[PDB]
Amino acid sequence: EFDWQDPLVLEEQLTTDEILIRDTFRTYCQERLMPRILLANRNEVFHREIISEMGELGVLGPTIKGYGCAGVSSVAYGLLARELERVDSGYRSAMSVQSSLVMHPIYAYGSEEQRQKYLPQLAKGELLGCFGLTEPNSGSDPSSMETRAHYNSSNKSYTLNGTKTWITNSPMADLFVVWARCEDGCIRGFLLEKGMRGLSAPRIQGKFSLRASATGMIIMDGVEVPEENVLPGASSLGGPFGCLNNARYGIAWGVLGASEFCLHTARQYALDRMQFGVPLARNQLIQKKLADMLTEITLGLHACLQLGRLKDQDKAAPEMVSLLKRNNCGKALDIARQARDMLGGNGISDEYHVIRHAMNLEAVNTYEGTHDIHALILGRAITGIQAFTA
Ligand SMILES: CC(C)(COP(=O)(O)OP(=O)(O)OC[C@H]1O[C@@H](n2cnc3c(N)ncnc32)[C@H](O)[C@@H]1OP(=O)(O)O)[C@@H](O)C(=O)NCCC(=O)NCCSC(=O)CSCC(=O)O
Ligand SMILES: Cc1cc2nc3c(=O)[nH]c(=O)nc-3n(C[C@H](O)[C@H](O)[C@H](O)COP(=O)(O)OP(=O)(O)OC[C@H]3O[C@@H](n4cnc5c(N)ncnc54)[C@H](O)[C@@H]3O)c2cc1C
Repeated sequence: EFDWQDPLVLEEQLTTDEILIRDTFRTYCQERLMPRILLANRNEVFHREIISEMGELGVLGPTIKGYGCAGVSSVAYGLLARELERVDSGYRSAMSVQSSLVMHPIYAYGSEEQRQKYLPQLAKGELLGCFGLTEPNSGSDPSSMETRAHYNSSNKSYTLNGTKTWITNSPMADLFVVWARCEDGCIRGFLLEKGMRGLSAPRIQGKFSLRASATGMIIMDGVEVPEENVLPGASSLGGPFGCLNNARYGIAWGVLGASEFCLHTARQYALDRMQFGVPLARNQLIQKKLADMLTEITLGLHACLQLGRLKDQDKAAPEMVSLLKRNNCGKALDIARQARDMLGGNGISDEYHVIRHAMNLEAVNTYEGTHDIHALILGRAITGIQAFTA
């Protein structure tokens, strides 16, 4: 008995579909992504095909019913992310934006005209989208964003002016989901397309985290958005925050895939590498580290499963997601760091991958709410007292 690869038997907790969905995607991730990550990460190269590839597999926007989507469970969504991050966080990051930050909002806040126009193409990966909320001056405080949208009564359009930075996929994006403060204090979502005059999405350089992922800006020089490109179901931060909750859930699951890759690598290395006439795995210090990695991964996995089930029941709450995203991200960051240390000198070579995961999880622990921000959200939901500001 006892399989360190699933010590608490999560396998018998998944339906046959979820399992088939996972292993199918896993064969792809290992066949089509794993062999390209080394150089993709080393030379910051994100192959656009990837999206097309994932789209035609139906892993894009999988919980959406109809519109060309898979219409699967939240758990299945988690399993998918996990398999992707097991390869690289960048990839998963591109897949999470597409699914939870582009399609979801279109589907839930958009009109039927937009749902029809965009959903099918995204689901197929024929349209790479991006989510623009963050601005050079607005990170943890999206309510201070400066991008403004001016309503033009004559043609019922909006003229957006602002700058979104640190936007995943913006550089090679076709569709843009920008959030801007309107002249009445409310904030609505605006669908922008590549080509619109006044719209540039330059790529950010010098990244030492999520390098295989294209990141850039969304500079809007008085871009005019038609009446039909405004998101009908928007009003204040609630809109992007609802999409965030979906994305954070995918991340909570994703980082577990990363932690697992590092455990496996460190464990295997601990077995093959010989020092002092024995494998490193014979040493107590080495064994305790393996014990901690497996311990946390396990705690996170089963917690994520329970959140999957609650999500599909619609009993899932926002602060639940904060708790796991925050937990899993920090815990995964440490696991990657330990594995790096456990491989000694070789650990600092991207050819041993652990370093790539340690660098990647640095960013993941920051976006979608920093570790401390999720501390304050949880803290506020516990005490009933706000402590973000003074
Ligand atoms: C929430 C906040 C901004 C705190 O600000 P606050 O003003 O005090 O928040 P708050 O007190 O919440 O007041 C503001 C408004 O937000 C509402 N709200 C909160 N959670 C919601 C949810 N789940 N669904 C719908 N609405 C929600 C809230 O009730 C109110 O709206 P309304 O009722 O309509 O009046 C902060 O805790 C936070 O979330 N900071 C994080 C910044 C952030 O959102 N970063 C993510 C950007 S995207 C990204 O990083 C993608 S990375 C790519 C990848 O996947 O790899
Ligand atoms: C690779 C990558 C991809 C990204 N992709 C996207 C994307 O597609 N879309 C998007 O909208 N955003 C995206 N982001 C941005 C990310 O969501 C934000 O960076 C993050 O939410 C806030 O960080 P910031 O850079 O503004 O830092 P800041 O908000 O300036 O925060 C900095 C530090 O201060 C702390 N802090 C902040 N406020 C408080 C407070 N009140 N009390 C106590 N401590 C506080 C935090 O712990 C954090 O460590 C991306 C970022 C990276 C690194």
